[PDB]
Amino acid sequence: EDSKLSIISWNVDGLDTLNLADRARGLCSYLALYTPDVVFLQELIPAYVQYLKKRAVSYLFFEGSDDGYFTGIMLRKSRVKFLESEIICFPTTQMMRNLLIAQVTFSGQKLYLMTSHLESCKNQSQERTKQLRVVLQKIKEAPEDAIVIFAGDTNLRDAEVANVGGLPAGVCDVWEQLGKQEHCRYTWDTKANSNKTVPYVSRCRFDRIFLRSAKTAPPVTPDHMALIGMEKLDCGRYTSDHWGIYCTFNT
Amino acid sequence: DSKLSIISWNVDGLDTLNLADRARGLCSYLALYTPDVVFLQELIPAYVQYLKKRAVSYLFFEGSDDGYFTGIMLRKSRVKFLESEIICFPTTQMMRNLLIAQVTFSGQKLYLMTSHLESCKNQSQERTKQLRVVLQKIKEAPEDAIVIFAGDTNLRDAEVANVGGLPAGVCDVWEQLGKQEHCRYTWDTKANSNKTVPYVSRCRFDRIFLRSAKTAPPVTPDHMALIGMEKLDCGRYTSDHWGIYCTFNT
DNA sequence: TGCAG
Ligand SMILES: [Mg+2]
Repeated sequence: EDSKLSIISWNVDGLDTLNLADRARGLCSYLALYTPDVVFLQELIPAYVQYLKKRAVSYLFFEGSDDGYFTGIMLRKSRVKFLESEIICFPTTQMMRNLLIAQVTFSGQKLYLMTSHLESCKNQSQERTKQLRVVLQKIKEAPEDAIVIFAGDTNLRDAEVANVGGLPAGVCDVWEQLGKQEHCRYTWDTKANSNKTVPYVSRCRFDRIFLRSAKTAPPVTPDHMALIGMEKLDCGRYTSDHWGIYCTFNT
Repeated sequence: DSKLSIISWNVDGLDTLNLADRARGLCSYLALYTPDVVFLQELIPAYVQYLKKRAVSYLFFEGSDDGYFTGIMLRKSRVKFLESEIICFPTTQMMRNLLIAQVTFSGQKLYLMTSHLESCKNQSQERTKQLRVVLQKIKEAPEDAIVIFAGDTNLRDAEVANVGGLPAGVCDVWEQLGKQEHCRYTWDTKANSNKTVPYVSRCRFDRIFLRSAKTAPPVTPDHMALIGMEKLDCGRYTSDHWGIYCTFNT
């Protein structure tokens, strides 16, 4: 339906150079299939984002850096009006992580769109938790008339959100709100996804979407979510070692 | 014993306190473990001078001729040498490089490699550029060789994930052996008092990467232990690092 | 040549 917002969030694994060009074409095929209004990307590198800017011309692009690897937000120009953007630094990151924000108008409503790729690996629980607190604070404090959508690769694992006292009042995790469905829970699954070779099997819900409605208007609900990218491409590999999330909202 | 054995150890040659007593310590380990290959980091000329005098069962290759540098020792009775080379790391600020010795071990070609990757927490950028060079050389090594890289990589787990992980066919031996808790940390300021610091840091800097030969059945690691975790007569440890002893099913 | 849980 028309006023329904659609998004894709995906860590595209730009740090994996193997078949990277073919995999960027694969990403583009999913974007053409799903025509999302907003795309939140992690682990872009300059060659990858240059390619997307050549192909996905119906989108406006914002990046979290100009070199190394970084996040991106793409906004569908026919659907989403860009207002302003900013980058918030993570003071103690060892991995150049940060918080990229874009404020936009959509369906007569202000949206505050955010993405990050939180500090990586089990052993970085402490720094990752520090960054999570910064993200949740920015969600809470965002302009009262805006719907806030954070979507990114949080690297979060069991009990790390519980250990900060859970999500604050007014903020939900979309996968939780849609019923905690096993069918679309794990976004990183090394048994199912053969892109990285690993000594031990694991399944984690690293990619997450957090939603806050406007404080001054009726709340909106998520509609549906699905994991995407579970097809192999012509080159015999998946688009990424992560599955993407496609999600719609009742805006 | 058909099993190949190695020791890898950063000897901390930049710490000159009790250096002769500590080299004697290392030699005691070599006499006990009689490894087929020793991969050493942070040798200095005084140190390697001592080792060459004592460890007469070994053929020595050194990664430089002054300052501090790496070395590979080959047990002459077990390993036949073929050729060696040094790959330069163009943007190192610490004279780091990749030292490679190709050898045969009862007829099976081994491609032996060591490096001391750029030091310090804040050098992740140059360290990971060097790691990429290492992993590329392991991937491209001759199909008929078993590859063993062992060195002081100064790596943090995320730095490896952040280059895309280890390439297919390449494993980290400690991971492959089950991520065992008591042979995990190789630089541990709580357990090792040679460095006087007021904080606790426990790091897995010393690592071994293994690739099989296509021309032979796959190689698995057999057993690993951390060594050097006892004080010498002088009241210091052999190094601020623990050494790694490891065997392979070859 | 500054952890992990
Ligand atoms: Mg040192």
